[PDB]
Amino acid sequence: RPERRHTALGMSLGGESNYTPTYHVDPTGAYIQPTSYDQCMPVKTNINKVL
Amino acid sequence: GSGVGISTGGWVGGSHFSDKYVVTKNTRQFITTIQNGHLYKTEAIETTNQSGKSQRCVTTPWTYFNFNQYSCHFSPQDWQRLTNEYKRFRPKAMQVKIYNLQIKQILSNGADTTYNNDLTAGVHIFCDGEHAYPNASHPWDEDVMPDLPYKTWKLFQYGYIPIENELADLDGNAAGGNATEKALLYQMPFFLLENSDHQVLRTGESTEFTFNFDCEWVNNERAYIPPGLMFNPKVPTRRVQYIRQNGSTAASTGRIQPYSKPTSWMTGPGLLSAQRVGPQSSDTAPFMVCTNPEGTHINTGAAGFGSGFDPPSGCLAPTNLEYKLQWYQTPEGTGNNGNIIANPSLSMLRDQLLYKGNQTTYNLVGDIWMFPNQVWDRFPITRENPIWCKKPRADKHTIMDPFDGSIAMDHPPGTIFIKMAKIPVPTASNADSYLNIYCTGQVSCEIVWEVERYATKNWRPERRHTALGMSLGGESNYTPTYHVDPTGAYIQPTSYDQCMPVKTNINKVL
Amino acid sequence: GSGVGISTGGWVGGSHFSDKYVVTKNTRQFITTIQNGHLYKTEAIETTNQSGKSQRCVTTPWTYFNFNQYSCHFSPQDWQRLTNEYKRFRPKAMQVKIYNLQIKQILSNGADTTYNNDLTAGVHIFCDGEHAYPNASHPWDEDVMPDLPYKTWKLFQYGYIPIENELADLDGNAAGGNATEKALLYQMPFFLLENSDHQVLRTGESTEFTFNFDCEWVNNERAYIPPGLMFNPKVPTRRVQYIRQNGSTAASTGRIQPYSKPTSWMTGPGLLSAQRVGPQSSDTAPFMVCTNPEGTHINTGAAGFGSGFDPPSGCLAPTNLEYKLQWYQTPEGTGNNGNIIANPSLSMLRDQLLYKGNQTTYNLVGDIWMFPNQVWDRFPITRENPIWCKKPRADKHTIMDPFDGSIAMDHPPGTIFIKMAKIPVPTASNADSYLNIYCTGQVSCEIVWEVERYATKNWRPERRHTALGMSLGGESNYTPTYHVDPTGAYIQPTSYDQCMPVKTNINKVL
Amino acid sequence: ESTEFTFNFDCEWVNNERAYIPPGLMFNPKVPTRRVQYIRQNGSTAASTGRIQPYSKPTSWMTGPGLLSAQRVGPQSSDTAPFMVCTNPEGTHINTGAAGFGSGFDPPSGCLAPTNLEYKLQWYQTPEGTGNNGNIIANPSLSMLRDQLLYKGNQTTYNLVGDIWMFPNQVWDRFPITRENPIWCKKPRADKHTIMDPFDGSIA
Amino acid sequence: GSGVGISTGGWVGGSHFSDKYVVTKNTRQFITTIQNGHLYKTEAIETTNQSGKSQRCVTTPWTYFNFNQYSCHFSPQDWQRLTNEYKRFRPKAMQVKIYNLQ
Repeated sequence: RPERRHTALGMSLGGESNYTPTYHVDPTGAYIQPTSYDQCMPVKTNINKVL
Repeated sequence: GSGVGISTGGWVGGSHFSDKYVVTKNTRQFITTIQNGHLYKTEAIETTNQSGKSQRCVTTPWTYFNFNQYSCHFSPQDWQRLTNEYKRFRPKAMQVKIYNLQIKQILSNGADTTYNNDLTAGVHIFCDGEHAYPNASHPWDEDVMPDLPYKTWKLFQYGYIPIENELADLDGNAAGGNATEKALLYQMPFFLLENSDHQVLRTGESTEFTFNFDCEWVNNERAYIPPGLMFNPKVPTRRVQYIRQNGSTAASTGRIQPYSKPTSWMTGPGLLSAQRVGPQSSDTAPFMVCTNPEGTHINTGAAGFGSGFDPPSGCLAPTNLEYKLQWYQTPEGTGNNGNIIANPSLSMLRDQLLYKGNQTTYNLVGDIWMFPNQVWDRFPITRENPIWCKKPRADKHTIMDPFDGSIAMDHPPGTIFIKMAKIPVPTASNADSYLNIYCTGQVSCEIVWEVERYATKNWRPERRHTALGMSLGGESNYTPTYHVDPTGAYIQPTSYDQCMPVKTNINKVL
Repeated sequence: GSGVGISTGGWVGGSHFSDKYVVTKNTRQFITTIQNGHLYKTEAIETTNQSGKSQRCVTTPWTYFNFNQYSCHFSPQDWQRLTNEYKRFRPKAMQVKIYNLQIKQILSNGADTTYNNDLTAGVHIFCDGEHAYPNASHPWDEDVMPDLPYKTWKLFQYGYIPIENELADLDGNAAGGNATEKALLYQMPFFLLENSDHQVLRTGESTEFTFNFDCEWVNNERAYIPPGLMFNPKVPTRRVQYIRQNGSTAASTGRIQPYSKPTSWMTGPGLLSAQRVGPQSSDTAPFMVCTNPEGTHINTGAAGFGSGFDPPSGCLAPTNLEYKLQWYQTPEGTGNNGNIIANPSLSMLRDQLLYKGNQTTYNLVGDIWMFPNQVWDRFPITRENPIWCKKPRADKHTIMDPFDGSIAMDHPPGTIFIKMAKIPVPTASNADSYLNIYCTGQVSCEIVWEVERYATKNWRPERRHTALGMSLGGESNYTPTYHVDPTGAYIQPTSYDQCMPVKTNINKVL
Repeated sequence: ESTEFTFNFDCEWVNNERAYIPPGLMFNPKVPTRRVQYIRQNGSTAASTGRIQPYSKPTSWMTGPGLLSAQRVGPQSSDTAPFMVCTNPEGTHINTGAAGFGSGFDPPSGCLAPTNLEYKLQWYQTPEGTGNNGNIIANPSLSMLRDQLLYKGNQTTYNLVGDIWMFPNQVWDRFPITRENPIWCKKPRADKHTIMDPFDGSIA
Repeated sequence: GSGVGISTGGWVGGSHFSDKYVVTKNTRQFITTIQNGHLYKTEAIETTNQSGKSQRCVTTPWTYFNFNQYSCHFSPQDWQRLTNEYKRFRPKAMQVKIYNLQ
């Protein structure tokens, strides 16, 4: 089967007027921080390992 | 050693990913049977006959191996890893083996039937790599190798269309006498697979065929902006835009604005004008590619003669559902059940449009042809798409982009034909009775795929094909896509995104 | 030569004892059949449903060879001689051969069935030594190789648990919408044994697999005293014992008595607190090891999610029968019939206790965890115990002592999978009918065991496993243990001591 | 002028692979088991001996250690952690007690399921971040070697074991580190130490 | 040559992914200032003093480079590609350069 992967679709908009994605720069120049643990792209999620 | 009781080859499968190469091995269990009672026949293929659409094919005894689709060679895991980790891929080489043959006799007394292994019966196996016979494979056929390695592969009969029927219709009239119409029949080619030399194999024997591709790449990288935005909106431009007088407003000369600069690039070709026709029975496509030499007689007209060209819009935005490419996952699929519709891959070289402005406003250009400075991306193939298409042999041809996405090769992989060697039976009549047998065996296709890994200076994350992009199915609906129902049924993807298309994930600077 | 009519291998068996090595050879006659009609299926495993305990497994067509148990490799004579004459032993190397295959077709007309040998049918054989597929073998299964070399070995179907069911339960609610619960399903692995390459064998052919262990020893030597008595009661001690004031009695400082010196060593870990739960149907173990990630929905709770950890008391004295390890000799065994309960081996590193004193008296510490200076002996394995256990792949793990006694190996012997190659049958429908066959053959496991002989300065005799330690059984009850009933039934040991455990006979100075 | 410094690590791997099932389900539910489950008499119901069911086999593996018993204390100002690791040699004087002396050990639950938000690891992306603004809470990675629990059954039912210590046959995965986690941690210089898993996920 | 007016080193950055190795390069512009007026001091660190929690630290003039976090070394792209394509990773070697001082 397919496996889970960290995807940019796992991101949210932010900044002023809220059209800037995560990890991107606000019109003021501010860098949009991830708002959730999954936008931080943790390990031990994607790849499967037979026990 | 060799003989009955010594297996000819083992089972191969899996995939080995590298940086330069991907080697996908597969093995299936196939069954082929006596077709047409060992006869060649040319019969008319008739629909409900509500319209005069008809076809004529010559059906052989032969059956054939169709390896053309991605679903066969890649598992959903192998595909996901392919389209996530690699910007482009093509098939270096292909190796097919047919081994572990078993020819068994079918003994039927009343209802119950028994199976006895004769061991002296052979099978004919013929690979056409020169394409001297008409091609069996055609894109989007259901004859293709199965997805699941443990399913049996039932081969399909080989046939071909000797002539275009309505051209040969004989309908004519008393006034014309259809002389040019008979001339088409008089030269109507008839191909026997027995002309060529081919191998006859018994149970102990096997065979092997190797093919070497040379073809174009399949590019997995996405365009984030249209080629029209390839400029810098901060820098002013030197160009002038003169607008002629419109009504009251006077003609104005002025510098083009910095934020909208002129593009040197234009929309990839496609045709939105036409619409589908008629009932599901007749050929419905919006455009009909047909041949109508002078003097022949066509009574039905329209789609009776000619084959429909679909999808008509190559790069253009599929305004309507008619234009969107669509298929079924399973041959059991009926209307709206199990159908998958192509959706935007969100690649800006894909789903283009072109607007012709008048003085007051802009209007959609229905059909656009090849024009210089057109750039576009080929259809975002999924895992269920055909791999290749056979390019016709013709003097002249334009750029080859099949709008289904398949690669047009002038020498695709040869079609491997196989049939039961006819075992005659004594009969006092002319009834030319034969012995009823079938052959099952193990075919293994092993392809070497040439891949090249992406590299990017992009800071941000990129889209990837994820299993979270799947839906539940089956009975009680707790089984995911690409997984097996409690009954044993394999859960098919219900959406284009579950088919994991290319040209979605990886970004490419225009 | 090779072919039908030439046996591939002969029968091997017996044991050759040496000082350094013991080589135990065994050969059995196995039979495997078509499983699931050549399908993969994921179905719910449902109990009486008095409790919400449920399971979901994906059942394959494959069957497998389980060699894990001592009873298979050693006869009662070979075991007695092993445990009497040797202080420790481990499996150097293992060699499995599968030969003399016979694939026969099952012809059933009405009630009576006939068996015809086709000779062209193969079998798939696959050994997983990398453990890429889920492990088939689990300790204490009934699927293991038979004890008696003349009994037929019927293999069991291979299946595995793709997901924890209650985590995937779909139960949820209207408020939560079970998003994290679908996420577990969306990534639920699905393994096909057809992915990997494997061998296909006909009657003339055979195959062979070798394995090389590296693992810990199994120590047969007994502790005559606890590590707490490792002192000399005649010599005075320098230490002081201060006892705080208790009630009226004043605080007393004084030298510790010579006969009871302080021990630097503590009780091996174990858990006596928990007790078993519920009916025999549900999972009853005293402790439940479970996983409950946030956001998932569990309606049943308790043992519905999670697997029970038993025996809970690793080294501790089994206060109650619940804690004692227990099994059945024969799959026909029902409650109290043919069950064997583990008894004390009278090893003083085994069956330890720990008492927490207050001022007035001492009280039993219910559950003790890993603590420094803990020394203990592993479970005194008998001849019916599993040899090995598969250690999970995990970042961190503590000391590995399975309380069943088995050895935890991170790469145990590979599981050999075998199945009937599917022989398809022609059918006018989609009914995908197949030909009904089975395969019997001869498998021979030959293991090289690394042994080392004891030496002692003890003057006295030591305990040894003796045939006088047996009981009569069978009809008329004149047949001993490990012997054959007049009907032909093999008399099973009725007690733990007739199973000849280790860590009983030989003494080891602490 | 400039300068240059080179360092050579030798350390443990950071494993990115997920466990799809708990180690307790490592069996085959179709194959029967040889084991017996004896249940002592409970109330009226008599003691029953019987074969363990095929679908639930005993596991040889146990829950990774962690501590759920403690709870956080006091105002945000003082050290709030649920457990306090402190040193109090004899003869010294401590007036304040409690968390005044000692440093808090958090997150207390290493592998265990974070029953409450207090136990979940949490941080801020930006130093401008105040309460609930810009804070990120660790969530389940859906790895079955992670977020384990252990239930102690009595005769009638099962109950959660609050705090579990190192015990043999414990297997677990380290914290699912994100991109914002520290890479390493400095292991103290000490005579004895147990297994090193920092519950923040960093490498010691 | 060397001296004022000759830059000591250039800017490095990016990442090169391989099968065995990943080399993540980074360069930053740092600023350090006089701390404590060039003094060592041991002062009590006092909170609101609602509770008796207190701390004592000796503060140096020195400042230091902290490289410890993954966010520093990997971009979100380099991280995504790391965690999607690789089952395990560890830091072989580290090389720090301090140049172009002003």
